[PDB]
Amino acid sequence: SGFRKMAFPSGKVEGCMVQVTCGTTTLNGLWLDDVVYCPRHVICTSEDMLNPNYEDLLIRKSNHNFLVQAGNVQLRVIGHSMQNCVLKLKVDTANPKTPKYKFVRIQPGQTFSVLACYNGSPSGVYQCAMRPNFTIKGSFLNGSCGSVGFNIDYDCVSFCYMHHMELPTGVHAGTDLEGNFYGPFVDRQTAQAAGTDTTITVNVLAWLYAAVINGDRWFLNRFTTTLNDFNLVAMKYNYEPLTQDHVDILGPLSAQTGIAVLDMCASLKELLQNGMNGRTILGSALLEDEFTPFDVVRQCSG
Amino acid sequence: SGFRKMAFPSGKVEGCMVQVTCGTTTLNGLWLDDVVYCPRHVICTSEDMLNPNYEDLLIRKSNHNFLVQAGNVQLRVIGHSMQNCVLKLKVDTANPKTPKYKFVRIQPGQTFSVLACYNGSPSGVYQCAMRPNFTIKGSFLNGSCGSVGFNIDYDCVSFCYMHHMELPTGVHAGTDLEGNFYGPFVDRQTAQAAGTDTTITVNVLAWLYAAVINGDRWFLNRFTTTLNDFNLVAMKYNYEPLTQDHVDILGPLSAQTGIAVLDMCASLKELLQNGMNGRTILGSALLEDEFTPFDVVRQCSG
Ligand SMILES: O=C(Cc1cncc2ccccc12)N(Cc1cc(F)cc(Cl)c1)c1ccc(-c2c[nH]cn2)cc1
Ligand SMILES: O=C(Cc1cncc2ccccc12)N(Cc1cc(F)cc(Cl)c1)c1ccc(-c2c[nH]cn2)cc1
Repeated sequence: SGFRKMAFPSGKVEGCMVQVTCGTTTLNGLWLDDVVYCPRHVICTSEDMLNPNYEDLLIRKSNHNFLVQAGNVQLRVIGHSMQNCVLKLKVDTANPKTPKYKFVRIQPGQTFSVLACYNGSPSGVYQCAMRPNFTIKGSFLNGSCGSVGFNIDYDCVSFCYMHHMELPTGVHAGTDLEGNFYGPFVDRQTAQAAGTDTTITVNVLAWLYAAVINGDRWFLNRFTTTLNDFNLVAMKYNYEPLTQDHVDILGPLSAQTGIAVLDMCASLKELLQNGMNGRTILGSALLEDEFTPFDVVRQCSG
Repeated sequence: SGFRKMAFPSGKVEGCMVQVTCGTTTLNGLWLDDVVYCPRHVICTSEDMLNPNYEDLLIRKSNHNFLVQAGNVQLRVIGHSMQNCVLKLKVDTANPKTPKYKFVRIQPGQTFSVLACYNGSPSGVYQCAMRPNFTIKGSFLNGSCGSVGFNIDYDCVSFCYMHHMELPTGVHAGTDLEGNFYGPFVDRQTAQAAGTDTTITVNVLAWLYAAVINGDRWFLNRFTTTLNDFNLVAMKYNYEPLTQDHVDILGPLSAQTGIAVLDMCASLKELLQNGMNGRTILGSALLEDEFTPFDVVRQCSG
């Protein structure tokens, strides 16, 4: 037992991280098969990033302008194209360490592991969630761009995130592996508004279920509620509206604990309305929304 | 910027995790060079674990009683010895993937990454601290035994932890890689008292420094204090006594932020005496003690 924020093992992804330089700028790339993926603002100078013309900048660029390094082994670029906001550099050598992989575009609420990298060398690994406003609250310094987020199913790495930038508010934004930004964001250094950041209600219910599973029971109460009454309270407290699908997905944990989803909701309503009164739940004095129901099952089942 | 609980990349360790079976019991082993290390209670049945005679159980054991698996590749055991509470099984094959490694015995307060494994297959990775009472608050189900904790310096894996058991209180205990339990603990399933669990004061100061580094300033006050006055408050609140060495080690962060250690202590005294009044620090409503000053520098410097 016990319950921690846990990242996927990062080995399969470590062996695809490469260093990518263009002129003076260096950032991280992901080498899969004979293609390196990386953020397209690698072709910018610091002057360029306020209002870059990516077509015009890329036209001044030849294959031999892209330096791609893999430890000390270094790749010859033979093709280069821009797909939305990513560079796809065709290289002569297929990655011997390519896992079985897939590109996927996750949904707000869903979680993934980030392998934070600098100069193509892995530095650390942590789990984070795609917030409802399509930002992520991560840990990224300059040069981390091109780091990726990913889940692992058995043997298959599903790449969902590539890091592009830090908004002036100090949160983070990036694309899927086809170059489409999550959220309304653009890759120029400007003032960009994220939306209101609501709380991912279903995750919070999953986290309460993990709490009961690991001994923390003090918040189980004697009330029930309806889904609509709970949704009223939820929107009062800027929570995501809870739908029938969310109740379905919480089904398994409801069954293993013997606690009906709607009674967990009554518990959570009482916590939103009264606080926690200085108590703690799984060693936190806040309500945690970064565990999906699948994350709780995978941790509580092995 | 941003600040997260971040684990080392786990690849170098993944390639040493193996499966180890003896009779009916299976757990995880660490294969380095031509030696597999694993917990010695692998030689027990469920009956045996209340009062095991490890010498007498091991004498009924031959090399061919230990099944060591590496994915599907399987190792022939040629030697076996018991060192304190670990089995060292000499195998014919050296691990092609052996990193440069070292065995180290960390100190309370220090942190490491755990690669939680089942049946020799890695499941997840997370960062945790050796508590002052030599337990760790981890995430371990039955079968995780033999999982290891480790730090990485450049290219060198320093193994410090191997997981043996869960105390009935739901916290976790284990050994260094020579088989010496951290803490007063024994590998029999009995009621074992851990000490009082104090808070690792120096880590809390490091975490406040990371907080200021990332924009959270609301807790900087206008008071100062002495080291002895602060130690009085600290022991009132069951904190680790803060020593000159701790002030030294906090030096670098004091310099980068321009905030004198003793003024950070005055801040922390005021937080211990008044709470946080519903505010948050780096997205937590508790005082976090699981970042060492080195962890803060490594995250805030890349
Ligand atoms: O944020 C970033 C990157 C970034 C990401 N993560 C954490 C960071 C931490 C500190 C500093 C930068 C970080 N930017 C700025 C930026 C770029 C955009 F595309 C859109 C926006 Cl809103 C803002 C960046 C991007 C490119 C460059 C650049 C290109 N070649 C030379 N330099 C330089 C800066
Ligand atoms: O705790 C554990 C292991 C354990 C570790 N982590 C998380 C766990 C989560 C759930 C269950 C067990 C977990 N034990 C019991 C135990 C062993 C000791 F050595 C000392 C103590 Cl105080 C307690 C264990 C050890 C060995 C065995 C066993 C051997 N062969 C057949 N079975 C069976 C059980």
